[PDB]
Amino acid sequence: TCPFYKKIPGTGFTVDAFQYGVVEGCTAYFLTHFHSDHYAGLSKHFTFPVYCSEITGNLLKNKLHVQEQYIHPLPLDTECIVNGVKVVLLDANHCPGAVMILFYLPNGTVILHTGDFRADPSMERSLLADQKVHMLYLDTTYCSPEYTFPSQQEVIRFAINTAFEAVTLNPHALVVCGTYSIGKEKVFLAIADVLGSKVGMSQEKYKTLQCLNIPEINSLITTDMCSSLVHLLPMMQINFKGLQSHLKKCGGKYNQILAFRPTGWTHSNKFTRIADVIPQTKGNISIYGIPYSEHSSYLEMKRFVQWLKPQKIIPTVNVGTWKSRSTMEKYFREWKLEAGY
Ligand code: NI
Repeated sequence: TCPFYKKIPGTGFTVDAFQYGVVEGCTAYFLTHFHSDHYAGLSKHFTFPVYCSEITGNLLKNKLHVQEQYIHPLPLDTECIVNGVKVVLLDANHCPGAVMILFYLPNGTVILHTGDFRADPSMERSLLADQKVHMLYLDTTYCSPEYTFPSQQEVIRFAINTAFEAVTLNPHALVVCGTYSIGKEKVFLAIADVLGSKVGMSQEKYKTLQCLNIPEINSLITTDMCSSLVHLLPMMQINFKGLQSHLKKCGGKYNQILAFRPTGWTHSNKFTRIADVIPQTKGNISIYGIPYSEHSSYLEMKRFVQWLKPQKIIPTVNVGTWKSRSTMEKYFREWKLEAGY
């Protein structure tokens, strides 16, 4: 049964609630983004209206075979009426196609559902600037002050400089990047761009990327692995055994692998600066874990909330333990006392 924090009061709507069967009272199912913990349950046999971004709706039709007549894509930054309720979709700064949803309830209440997001000061000048928000359904993934990480731009600078040095030292080095979902495409695209190469990958992953409306993509990716020196592999294969096996398959074209695992946070964040990050090495294989996050840090989250000044916060992540829930509530009260709302 569907948990309360997936239900929008005063409407017929749910958010990211496809694994519960037919939800009683639901007339429209919203999907914030195409990540499996959120789409779990969708398939070609789904026959209720699904509301989403254009990019999410391309992935629904092509990857999950949802029939077209049930996909209702909405443009971003545009007031739309759904089953008699005004809604707006906003960019969530998460993975491609990911949105936050503003609901303007018939009684005057305004609710923001962040989906998954990485808060940014640019959001303070979207359509959120223009009215009061009463209730915030908040992505609390990293809601504790230990969670610090660098900007995406610093992490990509590290990656490009590391790859360009290695390959200029050794033109027979292969670069490998791990993936298991959409998101984080800048990692492998920025490295292929500095090297003058396309990114090579499986037909299944090429198919996924072709649904993303990324400009000039035909110029940047390929299924011809032999023509590429940046390869994408499943995240599970980014270990010394998996990479040794891959290097065998390349037929003596290469004699070294430099590999990247874009993690979110890891405890090596609490001690070490990005500049100081080092790989794990075995023979001619090196693996870098790089802290490329598509979720808010603690400080980014706190800034957004202190700017928005909601009357009520409903966390959507870390809600399964009493210790987590008590920790989050304590920070919410701090933020409200410091800012004065
Ligand atoms: Ni996500």
